[PDB]
Parts: sequence; C-alpha cells; structure tokens
Amino acid sequence: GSAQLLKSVFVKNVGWATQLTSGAVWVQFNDGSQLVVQAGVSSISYTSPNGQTTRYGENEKLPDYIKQKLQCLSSILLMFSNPTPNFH
Repeated sequence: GSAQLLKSVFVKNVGWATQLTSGAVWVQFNDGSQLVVQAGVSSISYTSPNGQTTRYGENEKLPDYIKQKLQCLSSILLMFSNPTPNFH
C-alpha cells in the first residue's frame, strides 16, 4: 500500500486498530469481531458480529478467545513504553 501516514495499525496482521483522536483505540480482529479500548483504562467494549457486544471490566472474566485476542493488544502497551516524556 502506497501511503505515507496510516491512522490504522495492524497487529500481527491478526487484528486492525484504528486510532481515534480522543485517545480511543478501535481494534477489530480477523474473525470479524471488534474491541474498543480507552487509553489508560482496563474496561474495554467487545463487539461480536452476531450482534453481541459485551463490556469487560476489571471485575469481569474473559472467555478463552476474548483473552486470547486481548493478549495481542499488549504490543501497543509496549509501544507506549518507548522512552518518551509522556512515560514514567
């Protein structure tokens, strides 16, 4: 793809993440499901294309597949661990 700047990021090419200016990251996976994550927040919103959105909070348990896909988001957290004044 011939493009300079991309506002979407592909994780492992298993999922696609859209960067929102409000600090929200929308990550869709290849299985057709989508996840909404807020920066700095552990409570995420998972949407399944069967018409089922479930909200995960720190007081909520993920099923196997949900935890599995959530694991891939760790890469973005590590990307924020890059030596920057916004990191401590």
